[PDB]
Amino acid sequence: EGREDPQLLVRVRGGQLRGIRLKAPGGPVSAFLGIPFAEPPVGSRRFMPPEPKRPWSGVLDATTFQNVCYQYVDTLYPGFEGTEMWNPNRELSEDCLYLNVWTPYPRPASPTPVLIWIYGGGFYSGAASLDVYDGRFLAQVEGAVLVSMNYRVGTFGFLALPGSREAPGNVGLLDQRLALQWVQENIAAFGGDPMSVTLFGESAGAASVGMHILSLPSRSLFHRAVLQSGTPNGPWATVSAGEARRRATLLARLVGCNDTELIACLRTRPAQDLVDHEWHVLPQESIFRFSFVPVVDGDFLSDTPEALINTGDFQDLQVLVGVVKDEGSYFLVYGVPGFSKDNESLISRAQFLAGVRIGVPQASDLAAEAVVLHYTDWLHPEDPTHLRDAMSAVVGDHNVVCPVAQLAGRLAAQGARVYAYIFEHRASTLTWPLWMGVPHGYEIEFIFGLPLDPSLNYTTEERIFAQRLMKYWTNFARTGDPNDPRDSKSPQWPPYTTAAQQYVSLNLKPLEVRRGLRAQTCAFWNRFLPKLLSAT
Ligand SMILES: *[C@@H]1O[C@H](CO)[C@@H](O)[C@H](O)[C@H]1NC(C)=O
Ligand SMILES: *[C@@H]1O[C@H](CO)[C@@H](O)[C@H](O)[C@H]1NC(C)=O
Repeated sequence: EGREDPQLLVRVRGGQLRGIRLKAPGGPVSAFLGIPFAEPPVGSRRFMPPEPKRPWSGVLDATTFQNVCYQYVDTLYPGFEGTEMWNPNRELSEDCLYLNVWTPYPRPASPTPVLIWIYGGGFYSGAASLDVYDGRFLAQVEGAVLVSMNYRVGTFGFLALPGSREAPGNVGLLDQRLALQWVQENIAAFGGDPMSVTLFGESAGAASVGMHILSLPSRSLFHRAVLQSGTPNGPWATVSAGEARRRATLLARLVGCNDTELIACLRTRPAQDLVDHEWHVLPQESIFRFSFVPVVDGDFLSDTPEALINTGDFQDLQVLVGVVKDEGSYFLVYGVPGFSKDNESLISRAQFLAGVRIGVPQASDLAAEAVVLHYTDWLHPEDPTHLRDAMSAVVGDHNVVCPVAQLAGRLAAQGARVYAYIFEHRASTLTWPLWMGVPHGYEIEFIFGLPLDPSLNYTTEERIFAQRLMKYWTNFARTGDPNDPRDSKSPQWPPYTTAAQQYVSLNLKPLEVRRGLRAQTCAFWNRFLPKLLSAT
């Protein structure tokens, strides 16, 4: 060193790092990108739980985002920003277990509360390096310490032969957990407070956060959790051990393959062979269903998340949870006939019934009849616009809104302090059609404060709105409460309770308190459907 910038050299358990001074709108931030955190889970290590990064010598350069975990790359709409923005933006590799830290510049004087972001992408895609996960705005404007990590997705992260030694399952969750430990051990070197760690995540990121809550060894690694548009409970976020074994041995067959020999063979396949077949192992034609997800192994997850949230004590827990206005619309273009981004997607009643068998793949004929009956508007049963929106609502309600509603309810009933929102603002810069409303994933760019970036063409009220969201999120990280102690009456954001079931609306207008999270309809999905399904 010597001519280097003195505010960018930091030491962590594995060695010395050199970070980078980054420009944010209102001033500079410190960034430490591509910090190892684990031994490259390649070769004989594929499908295996991660081992801690062996210490290096010299100064590790931490000025750029590292590899993105090997994954399927989306090409439904080549060149279209709306899809490309979620695509990998660094080389795909199995050597991908790296994490990133953003902090104020110079780094904080006192210990600062830490936010840990866990990306979503259905457990088959994702990266902590995407522009919408840029932690520099939260670091500069809120003085937060923001951390985000890569974890293995798809087969690499979730293929399981439960019981086995060489593919125990859930290793992607283990990847996340090791980064949590890493933060405990090392974040003090950046001015972070290991005693104020808040998890937040979206979609499969939210379901991930949720599983850390329900898994003892993770519980000591963080203090508060934010779950955006996802839950550990619900139809897509986990598979039984039987079903995971089924999918693993089927995929093994499709690529050309006693657990040990099976896995040993899989370990000799190019990573792209695994990706090319991972979608061919699903039981039914489906949307919002992913081949390789967290498995109920009786280990990381001691029981189903349903059983765990039903019988757990969450006195210690403060949680923020929410959903967007149109959770389901995004997935319709990815496998429901009639639906496209290039037209208004007005569908027929026939395409609706067909769409329901796809979005509720596990339903008997009677179950599918119930759904179609519930969602049909009997004043206008054949109206193409209503059917289009009912289809979107079916998918949204079954997968997110009702699992979220049920999650808030059980956690509040059992000690947790829970805050709940519905995010209702459609970004002015959105490239998906209007019929999709506010799709899944589109609050993220507001929470991370992207609209503060002059060159982004957000409106001024969008910029002010982003500052509010950043405030709510960072206050909650700081205190377990979204509300500003200073700022009095905006109005206040009330905890969610079984009694009153209040949540707030997040949009350009001020906080408005509403009651009941699709209460009537969630009773269908959460109380009736299960019983109907178990009697058919
Ligand atoms: C929109 O496009 C899809 C796929 O190309 C097609 O199946 C559907 O019928 C179209 N919808 C309308 C309203 O024309
Ligand atoms: C913002 O608007 C300007 C003016 O039309 C345009 O030149 C620029 O490319 C826009 N930026 C983005 C990425 O939307």
